[PDB]
Amino acid sequence: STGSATTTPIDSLDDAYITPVQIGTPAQTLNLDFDTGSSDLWVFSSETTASEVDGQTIYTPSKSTTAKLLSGATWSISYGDGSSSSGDVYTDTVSVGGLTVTGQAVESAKKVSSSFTEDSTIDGLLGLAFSTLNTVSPTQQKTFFDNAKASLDSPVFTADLGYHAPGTYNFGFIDTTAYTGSITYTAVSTKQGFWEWTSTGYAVGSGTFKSTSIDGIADTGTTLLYLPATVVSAYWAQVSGAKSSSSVGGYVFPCSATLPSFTFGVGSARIVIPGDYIDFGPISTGSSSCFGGIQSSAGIGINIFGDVALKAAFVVFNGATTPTLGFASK
Repeated sequence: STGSATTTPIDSLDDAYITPVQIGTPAQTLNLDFDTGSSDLWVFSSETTASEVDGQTIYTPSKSTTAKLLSGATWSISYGDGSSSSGDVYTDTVSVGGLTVTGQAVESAKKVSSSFTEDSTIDGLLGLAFSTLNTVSPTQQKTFFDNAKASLDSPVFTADLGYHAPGTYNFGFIDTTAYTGSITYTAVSTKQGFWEWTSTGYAVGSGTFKSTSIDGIADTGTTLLYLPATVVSAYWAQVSGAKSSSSVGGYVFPCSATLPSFTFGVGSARIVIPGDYIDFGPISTGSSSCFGGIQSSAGIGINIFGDVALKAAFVVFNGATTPTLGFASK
């Protein structure tokens, strides 16, 4: 079996992407944030504190003839940005782009943090990291991809995120018309539960390539690219007027600037992030200071290849027995 679904930026900065998911019988379609950095499928629902819902589409398990409560199950999750949610659990039928899993754990939110409430375009998350991160207790639950893996023509999904444009998540096949050249594959460590790999280096603009190992995670659920302070400083040093601002929480730059590109290594291969992709716009409506899309990871604990990086490539999340990651230019 295979599945294929379009994913669409939620705003003009590509802060996140939403993908339509069918839950229950008859289908209830919700637009979820596919996150390779987490492993919970959770949705706004009929059980969510009413004050904390503001425009999202909710899932009503009582309207779904295939929904069954997972007795005793609960869940609570906190994300790297400080947001958080929690609630109880149903199993129900879930389909993505024609691909159907029966008995998927659909985690129903009783509580969401303000940031989720304030984002009326994201009805929940569908996590695609490794199931060892799933927060359901006392019985940990499997991700959508884990549940579907056996039935897929190939045990893989791919991420083809667009720059200011829709893109695609494919399950179970490689679309050889979606990229150029060849796919470079690279080793993955699952020991922290993430799609964790090691980039071979970077270059700034037309600068010479610097070979150095950069351990990090491929994470569709993070907007920006978070790298070590040395790398990030070398980049922003090439933008006149750029500076790191504690008040704003990161590197900012003159909105009048033309940004240089950033290249990251995948083995012997090279992925180029156009400079335009690093511009996340005024820090406030009307401001002439713009927020940078490459930021330091020194206050994270981990380097994050978020959408700023992943959307410059076609990305194969290979869930074979030995997981690997593959990157191609497009």
